[PDB]
Amino acid sequence: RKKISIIGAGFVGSTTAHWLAAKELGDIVLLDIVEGVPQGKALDLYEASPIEGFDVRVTGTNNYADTANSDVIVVTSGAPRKPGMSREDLIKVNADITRACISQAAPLSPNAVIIMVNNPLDAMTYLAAEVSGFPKERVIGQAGVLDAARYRTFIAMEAGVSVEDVQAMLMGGHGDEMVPLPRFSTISGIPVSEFIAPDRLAQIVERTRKGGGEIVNLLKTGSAYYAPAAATAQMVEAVLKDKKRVMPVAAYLTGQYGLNDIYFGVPVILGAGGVEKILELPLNEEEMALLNASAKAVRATLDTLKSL
Amino acid sequence: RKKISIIGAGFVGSTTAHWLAAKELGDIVLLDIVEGVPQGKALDLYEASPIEGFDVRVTGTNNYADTANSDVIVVTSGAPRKPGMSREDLIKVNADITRACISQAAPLSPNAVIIMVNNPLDAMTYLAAEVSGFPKERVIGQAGVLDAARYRTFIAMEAGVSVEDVQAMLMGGHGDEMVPLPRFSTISGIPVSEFIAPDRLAQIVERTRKGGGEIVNLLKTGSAYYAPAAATAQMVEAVLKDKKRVMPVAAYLTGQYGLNDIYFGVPVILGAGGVEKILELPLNEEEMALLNASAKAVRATLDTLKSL
Amino acid sequence: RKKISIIGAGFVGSTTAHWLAAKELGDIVLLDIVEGVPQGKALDLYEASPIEGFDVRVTGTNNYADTANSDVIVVTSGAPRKPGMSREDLIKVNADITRACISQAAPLSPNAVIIMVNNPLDAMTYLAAEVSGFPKERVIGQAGVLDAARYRTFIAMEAGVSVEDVQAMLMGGHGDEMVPLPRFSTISGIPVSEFIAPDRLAQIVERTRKGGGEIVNLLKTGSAYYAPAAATAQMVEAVLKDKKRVMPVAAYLTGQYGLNDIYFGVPVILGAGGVEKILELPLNEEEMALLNASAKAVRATLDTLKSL
Amino acid sequence: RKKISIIGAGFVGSTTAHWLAAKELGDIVLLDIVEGVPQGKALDLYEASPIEGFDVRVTGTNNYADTANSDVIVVTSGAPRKPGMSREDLIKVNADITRACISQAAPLSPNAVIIMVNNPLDAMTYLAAEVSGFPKERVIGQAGVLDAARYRTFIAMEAGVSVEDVQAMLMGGHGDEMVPLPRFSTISGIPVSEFIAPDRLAQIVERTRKGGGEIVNLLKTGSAYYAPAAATAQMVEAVLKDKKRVMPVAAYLTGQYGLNDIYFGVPVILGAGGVEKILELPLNEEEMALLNASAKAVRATLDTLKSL
Ligand SMILES: NC(=O)c1ccc[n+]([C@@H]2O[C@H](COP(=O)([O-])OP(=O)(O)OC[C@H]3O[C@@H](n4cnc5c(N)ncnc54)[C@H](O)[C@@H]3O)[C@@H](O)[C@H]2O)c1
Ligand SMILES: NC(=O)c1ccc[n+]([C@@H]2O[C@H](COP(=O)([O-])OP(=O)(O)OC[C@H]3O[C@@H](n4cnc5c(N)ncnc54)[C@H](O)[C@@H]3O)[C@@H](O)[C@H]2O)c1
Ligand SMILES: NC(=O)c1ccc[n+]([C@@H]2O[C@H](COP(=O)([O-])OP(=O)(O)OC[C@H]3O[C@@H](n4cnc5c(N)ncnc54)[C@H](O)[C@@H]3O)[C@@H](O)[C@H]2O)c1
Ligand SMILES: NC(=O)c1ccc[n+]([C@@H]2O[C@H](COP(=O)([O-])OP(=O)(O)OC[C@H]3O[C@@H](n4cnc5c(N)ncnc54)[C@H](O)[C@@H]3O)[C@@H](O)[C@H]2O)c1
Ligand SMILES: O=C(O)/C=C\C(=O)O
Ligand SMILES: O=C(O)/C=C\C(=O)O
Ligand SMILES: O=C(O)/C=C\C(=O)O
Ligand SMILES: O=C(O)/C=C\C(=O)O
Repeated sequence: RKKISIIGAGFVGSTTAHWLAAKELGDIVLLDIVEGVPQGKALDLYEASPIEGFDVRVTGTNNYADTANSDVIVVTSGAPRKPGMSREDLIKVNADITRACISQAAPLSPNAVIIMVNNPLDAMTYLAAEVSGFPKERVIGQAGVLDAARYRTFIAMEAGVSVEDVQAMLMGGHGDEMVPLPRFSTISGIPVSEFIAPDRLAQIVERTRKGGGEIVNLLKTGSAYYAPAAATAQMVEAVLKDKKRVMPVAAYLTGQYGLNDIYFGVPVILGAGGVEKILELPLNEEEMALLNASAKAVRATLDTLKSL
Repeated sequence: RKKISIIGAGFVGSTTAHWLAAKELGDIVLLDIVEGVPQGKALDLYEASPIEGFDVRVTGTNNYADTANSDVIVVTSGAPRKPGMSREDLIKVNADITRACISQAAPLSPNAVIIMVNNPLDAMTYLAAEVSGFPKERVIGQAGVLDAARYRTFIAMEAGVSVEDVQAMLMGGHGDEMVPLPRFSTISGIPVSEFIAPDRLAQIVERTRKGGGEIVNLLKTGSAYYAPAAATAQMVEAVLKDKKRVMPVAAYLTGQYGLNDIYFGVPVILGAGGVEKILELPLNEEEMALLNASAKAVRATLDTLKSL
Repeated sequence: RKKISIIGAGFVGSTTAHWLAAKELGDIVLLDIVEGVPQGKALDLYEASPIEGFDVRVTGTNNYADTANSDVIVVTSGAPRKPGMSREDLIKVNADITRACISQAAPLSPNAVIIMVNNPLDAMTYLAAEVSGFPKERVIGQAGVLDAARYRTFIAMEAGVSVEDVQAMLMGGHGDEMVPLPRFSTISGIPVSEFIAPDRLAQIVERTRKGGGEIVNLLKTGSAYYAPAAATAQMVEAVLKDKKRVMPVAAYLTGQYGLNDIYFGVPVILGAGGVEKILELPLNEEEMALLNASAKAVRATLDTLKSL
Repeated sequence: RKKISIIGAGFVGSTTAHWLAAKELGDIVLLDIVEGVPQGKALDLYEASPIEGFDVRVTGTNNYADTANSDVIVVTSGAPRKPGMSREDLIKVNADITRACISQAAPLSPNAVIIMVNNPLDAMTYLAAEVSGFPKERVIGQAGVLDAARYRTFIAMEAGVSVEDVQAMLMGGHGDEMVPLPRFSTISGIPVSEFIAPDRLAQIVERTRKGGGEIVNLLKTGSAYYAPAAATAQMVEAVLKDKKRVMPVAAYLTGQYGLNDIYFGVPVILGAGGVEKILELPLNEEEMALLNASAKAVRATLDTLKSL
């Protein structure tokens, strides 16, 4: 069977194990720094297997040796934000955690595809690629799938249609300057502008950018995990099943969109080899302007990163 | 449980029972004019239930009384074409069969949504609405979902991407003058023209229009059933689960696109109440020209219909 | 669509919503007394729908009016236990909570099947039946499905076989005195005693009885929720899809197994009408002695309850 | 991705592809000797993928070279029987077909697990093992899963319970002499004898034995394929996902049940390595007498085979 290791067994990591288990994609290893917690969550989920009918070994551990030879490594060990904070405010604590986790896991699974989740996403993904030394196509960050999912959900709710018929591309860094692309969003191939008024669509674009913060303010003691885990699981599935999915993920740019040496949310074809192709869309002046402002925000986090 | 009756237990009807059973949407009644055949197919499929794990009663019958109080009626009793024929060539034989089936089933399930499949689709759907006297929104024809699925498949194959990320709208009568709409087709919200060259996309549009005939010429003894059944099942699912799907189905027009008193392949929101809304797309001159040529072909079949 | 209301949006409640949404069984209403929490978890789960592909309306609320006319009501509002604590220790606190919830929800959904989860399970289910005034067969408690799932997981691990081929019955109150039944345990119809030696099987039985405590000790801050939620969801599903599942649940007894006027873990047929029939197994002397011991335990908590 | 080759694109073969595609287990290659037929069914099934949402490459062919390096090979190229005919009557025709297929496919996929379906099952599986020269544990026949499924369906119908809670073992050759085992039949761990009276259970056992004939008489033009295909697919799945399923299949015996040098229906653990272990049930006098009768039947066909 395929092997998937999830580093960090908190809200997002455990929920990610849940989505993956139900899919019977492969055996799962939940690792954490806290003793007992990952073992308990993995056993609890494993005990659900006879009810749901999936044959997947789910095991909790505190030892990186158990993650050896994984096909995919998911990183969800970062600290989450609380109300009033930005994802960037977590960069110091999480840079340390990320370096720690990647330095230990990466060497044990040299052929794995690493999927970063820790925030600030784009910067943490860059760090992981550096600490691991893995081919850039095998180190990606999850962010766009979740952001576009929030957008797609708001459209479905607004238009009163099935979430199964809404598609949307969203680019940029996983933050406030995120760039949802209405012009690149459709319902069964039909432009969303044909279903929703411009002013209303504008409010949806804004709600999408502040979507993470909306949940943080509701939960008050933590951030989102159901959709984030689903998004991560979808990317894991893309790799394990070599589905060649077209989705936005933080990938390493070498000139696309006029950007070099940076991890940025861009449309890619994701498969068994990780990022198999970075797509270069014909954005207009307004879109490019928003994208550049996003690339600037991301570069800003990378500059903070290098000063740590 | 919900009840679904499938009139005509041949290739498309039985395959449709298969797709539906696996979804555990409701009990299924397979009716046919031939004795034994529907009973055998329904029992064979029912015996697969312990293996797959679905609890759905699947029963074969030769008596319309068994289809009483169905939530959805699927009609697949028409004769299929052989190599060298057009769907229109079946209108005489199938007009009789359709009238026969609808006159018997419709009265027994007054609250059902009828989904026609018999070819020529648009004309047979018009006939069914007339013979049944049901509210027009509850009498629809399956055709666009299948046509757009063939198109979406060719795009996925051509672009080398996941079929899960391809969306496409296709309009018109279910025939040679069918109108696939490249401008209304995307991959994760991105126009298909960004993935495929115009000349290649043109060949795909053509293959889509002649897609049914392609299979007929390969099988030689019959026509397609796997995709047609999937398409039909998806529409059944849309109604039973009130999913508000946006898909192209033959619906009754009263002025949309400048067309009145005709069943034509158009984009609709499909739910528990059947067609809950007919969408009017801003087609350009070239598209409207193709659509009108299609509306003309359909009107031609309706004129043949009235002379029977 | 069917409507499911979950009272108590904590670990089990929210996780049950997750399992339920993935099955697209109906719209879900997550209610809690803490403001924002349910709204946040519901929105988060909702935003995952475009990724997973399920059309389910998940709404969080602090108002019981929103639960009106539900097909099923799940009660997961009770306080969980902390390490070194027995489920019975929660009786006073959870009796007040359970009473408050049932009294506000029952009147608004008179035709609903109530599934209790709050511990001590058996006594809370009884309290629910008494507060709702509902037909006894429409007020049941989840416990046996979870306990049996743990038991099945253990034997699957021990024997090295698929969890899909392991079934087992388990009876009694949800506590240390529960009674797993090895004699009524099989692997593809074959007695488990053929796969696991008596000594090891005895250990598995003991682990099952202490299974809940095992998780609480590992997590230290709370109790299990992945399997507990999957169990609750399988019961909700049995009801909504009228599957006629044969499973152990807490049902009201009037003489079965020689027990009367008590909610106790017994095998039943679960369907749209709730408990449609209580099965009466031919237990031997060994098993009955265990069952009677468990009954005395449940009776004791019932005595504590009636005296609160 | 995993690769599955189906030799014989008829009713069972094509239907197996359908069940397999829906599970997204791997790419499927449908091979047939008749030109166009496999290509047509494959394309048709492929065109259904955008509707169902599975990324599976289904290719039809008339060239064995395309089956090279498959993980699993399904053999469904045998001629089916017509009413008033026994499965044994197909031995000469199907021996030539089976021989021709195996000799061309085996060499190209030396690491594959071969699953025989052609009737007479037991004798064809033996012939396959002898022609391929493969390890006996990697050449098995489908029969018991189907027979047991029918038996389980009947008891589910009779008892009025979910097909998900019914398990049963069945042994022996795939024919009139097959041996269902009521003693090794349970409903959620409870003996079926507790649900169905002896007289009725005896009728169910008889129906199971004649189950295949029942379908052939109803269809008149061919034999079953929905359950047969689901059975074959569950076995393919057990192998590809290394599930360790406990199921009856035709395996090579070297003394188990006192039988040697014969492929016979026995319970096994099925996983990535094929038959990983043959279970030896403690059968009583009644059961062994039946098993020995069945063994003599299979041996007889084996005698006919070796003398062809
Ligand atoms: N779209 C996205 O990219 C996205 C979405 C949601 C959350 N996130 C981010 O993901 C991270 C996880 O969020 P969460 O809510 O699951 O948090 P959490 O606090 O629930 O879980 C993090 C887990 O990591 C563990 N941990 C800490 N240091 C570790 C180390 N060195 N090694 C192994 N495990 C360690 C903790 O003990 C904890 O169980 C946060 O940084 C959050 O902001 C990103
Ligand atoms: N996209 C579409 O709309 C679409 C796709 C595929 C096929 N079709 C059409 O659907 C029909 C069915 O195709 P098929 O391949 O399943 O054909 P088929 O010949 O396999 O099956 C038709 C079944 O109808 C039964 N039948 C005939 N008269 C009947 C009557 N009066 N009452 C009840 N049953 C009766 C037959 O006995 C037969 O079993 C054809 O007309 C075909 O062209 C439409
Ligand atoms: N029967 C079983 O098999 C089983 C399995 C697991 C847990 N349980 C029990 O289920 C209960 C819930 O466990 P948990 O881990 O989810 O706990 P939790 O503390 O995470 O969640 C309980 C939720 O109830 C809410 N709540 C409290 N009073 C309320 C009221 N009056 N109305 C509405 N909501 C209210 C809280 O605010 C909280 O969100 C516990 O009593 C636990 O012991 C039973
Ligand atoms: N073991 C079971 O439980 C079970 C269940 C059902 C059917 N069967 C048996 O399975 C076989 C297939 O049944 P069916 O209903 O699908 O039959 P079918 O006639 O529909 O299909 C057989 C296919 O094999 C093809 N074929 C013939 N010779 C070939 C060769 N040399 N190479 C490649 N393809 C070749 C045919 O052209 C045809 O498409 C029969 O022998 C039947 O008795 C076994
Ligand atoms: O807002 C957060 O902190 C986490 C969810 C996200 O990254 O969108
Ligand atoms: O071509 C046919 O006759 C049937 C398939 C379709 O209607 O596309
Ligand atoms: O032990 C607990 O408190 C919860 C899980 C269970 O009831 O098994
Ligand atoms: O009876 C037949 O020929 C095929 C079905 C089976 O083998 O059961």
